[PDB]
Order: sequence, then structure tokens, then C-alpha cells
Amino acid sequence: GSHMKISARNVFKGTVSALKEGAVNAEVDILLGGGDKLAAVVTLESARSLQLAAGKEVVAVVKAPWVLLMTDSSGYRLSARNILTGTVKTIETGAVNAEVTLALQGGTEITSMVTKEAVAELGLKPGASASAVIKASNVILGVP
Amino acid sequence: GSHMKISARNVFKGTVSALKEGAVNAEVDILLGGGDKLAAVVTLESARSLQLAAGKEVVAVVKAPWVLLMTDSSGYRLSARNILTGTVKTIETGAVNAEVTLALQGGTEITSMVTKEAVAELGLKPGASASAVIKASNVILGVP
Amino acid sequence: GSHMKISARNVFKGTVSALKEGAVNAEVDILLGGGDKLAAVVTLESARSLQLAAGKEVVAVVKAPWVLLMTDSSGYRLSARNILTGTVKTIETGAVNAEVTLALQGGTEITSMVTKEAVAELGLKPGASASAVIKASNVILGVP
Repeated sequence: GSHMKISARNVFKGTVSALKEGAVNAEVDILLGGGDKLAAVVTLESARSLQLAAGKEVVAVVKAPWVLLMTDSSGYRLSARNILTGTVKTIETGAVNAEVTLALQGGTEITSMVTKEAVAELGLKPGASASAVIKASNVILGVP
Repeated sequence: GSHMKISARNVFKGTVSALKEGAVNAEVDILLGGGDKLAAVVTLESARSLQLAAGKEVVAVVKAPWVLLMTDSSGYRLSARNILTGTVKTIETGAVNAEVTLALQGGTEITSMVTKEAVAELGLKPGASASAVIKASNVILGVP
Repeated sequence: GSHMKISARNVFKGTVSALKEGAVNAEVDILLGGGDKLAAVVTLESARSLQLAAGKEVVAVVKAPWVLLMTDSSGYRLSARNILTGTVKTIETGAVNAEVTLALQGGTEITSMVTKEAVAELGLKPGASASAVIKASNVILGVP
């Protein structure tokens, strides 16, 4: 009971910087510790029931397998709302998968589960630049 | 052809207890075998084309990597619609991942794929209480 | 910078064959190389900002863990928009997971990450027929 204990490798505390409610869903923009911004999309019902408002503290939860890693966009613009650039800090290889941890500017760490082939193909290595790509619809929000 | 054969570790048969259609999506509340309830969100087009209605039998499909495990909410309320409490029945550890199976009250079993670090950090062990957290948008529905 | 380098095992180039915008989201129908069709659902804001239009070239990105495999629908109709039938080309087993690659008619290959139990239960083997099941909401789009 000292914290929330959840399996997700990424659990970030932040404050809502903007709340944009439409008739079906609500986009919640969150300012995390390091200055990193993350967007989450939740249902209108959740935005009302969780009592979301700009300035309120929230937790954003993202499972590792939901994070994609990108090293070269090659000019492409993507539909996913969150493209967080950082540097590779840790890689731990498994049998077919691997866990990659990136440090974002400001210090936040984000962890992604990708195939060991992707680590190979992307040329990941401690210090290498990469972006974590996360759809806002794959971010779960929590409110104290 | 004796059943539906799909990779998902979780395939549950149930009856629709409530159908709530909006102009874009439809929330389908499903009563599963053990008395467990699961919510799914599908498009309006799917609710019309599948002929959904309260009282009709459906199958809900959830891939293992889409299920988060939580042991202590610490007072937090989450945006995900499904928080199913149960007890740990089986854990099988892999290289970087692990498969955890929970028994819910009533008997339904739910299987989650998490990192082996999460199993360690959460202190999971046969008999330990935990909740499976599943967004309703990550439940696929099937109709005979 | 010769291509987009992203971890996703499935990155397909295609042309938009239909764009259907509603007040919240937009369904984008994509004709891939082999003649295979894939549907993606993106936000209205993304459809406007990416300048989507029928006839324009796009890339569709799907992470391996987001693809389900099905061998026998047994008559069931599912809520997921993409059901792509193909033949198994490659399986590589890990510790608890496995990577399965299917060849679709026309030549496109799709890769799925499933549990090694699912490979066993489905009786997958090179040449076996199977369908990749992908929600349209789990397809990320990119535009040059």
C-alpha cells in the first residue's frame, strides 16, 4: 500500500497539462517529471468519473509490449500521438524477445519489449538514439 | 470445426447483459460462466453487423500480452473498464517473459503475459491475490 | 535514412483505397502490394494532419504481439476488421513465446508473436492454413 503495484514496466506520475473532451473520448495531455509530455486517450465516461481536470495529478501506465522503438523516421509522420526521443540505456535479451530501456531528456526511463531481431536490425546499443512510439489509446490512466 | 481455434490464451463464452451503443462505438457487457462480468468496446458498425443484442451469446477474445496484473491499487482508480480479482494458479517463466494464470471467483481462468521482472516485483506466487486489468477496447468479440 | 527503421515486425507500403471519416475517427482502407487489403482506424485529427486521401501512399505498421492467429473460425464472425488468410512460412520458438510468419496470397508476409502453447494447440506447421486477425485500431499509419 506504499505505492500502486502493477505489472506494467512503465508507470509515470505527472500533472494534466490539458484535457480535451469530445463527445466520445477525451485526450489527456500529461507533463511528466523530466519535462517529457505524454498524451493518453480515455473514454468520456472515464474522464468524468475520474474527475479529470487540467492541473490534477495522475499516473500513466503503459505495458512494455505496447511501445514501439524507432531509430529513423526517414521523413515519415505517424498517426501515433507519442514519439518520445531518448537514448538507449539498457538492453536485456531473451529467447525471441528483448527488453530495451531508453532514457528520455529530463531523466524519465521508458521500457519497450521488442523482438530480438528488431534490436539487431535497428543496431541498438547503449547510447544509440531512438524514439519510443506509443499510441495515446494504449495509455491507461490512474487517479489517486 | 468442433470449436474456434485462435491463438489467444483467453477465449470466454458468455451472454450479453447490456449493450450500450453511442454514435461511434458500442459498449458490450458480458456475463461469463463463473458470474464474472467483462466489458468490451466495439465499433457501431460491428455491433450492427454482428447483430448484438442483450441476451445473445458471444465469445470474448483477449490476447495474453494485453492483460496487466495488479496486486495493490493503493487507492488508485483506473481508466480501464475491467479489473477482475482472482488468485494466482499457475506461473511459467520464460527468458524475459512469463505466463501467469489467475483463477477468478466462479472459476474462470485468465492468462496474462508479463515480464519476469514484474512477477518478481509483484511477489506473485500460487495463492497470491491479484487483479487482471483489461481495457474494454482490447477485447475482441465473436458471434456464432 | 534509406528507409524508416522501426521495431515493428510488420511494415507495409500501400495506397489508400478508401477513406471514411466520421466525427471522431477515420477508417483508412489500404491496398497492399500483393493485393491484400488492410484497414486502419486513426483519429480524425490524424486524418486531417496526415493529409490522408484516397489514392495516396501510406505505410501501415503493426507490432507482432498485436496480431492474433486463427485456424478455424468454426462459423464465428469477429469484431476485428482484418482477417487475412495465408499459409505458415516460418516458426521460431522461444522460451514461452514464438514468432510465426504467414505468407498471404499475393506475397505479403505477416509476422505474429504468440505463446508457444498456441503454436502447439493450433497445430501450426509450415504450409498450414491460418488467418492473421488484426484490429484496425492496432494499425499505426505513416505518411511520407
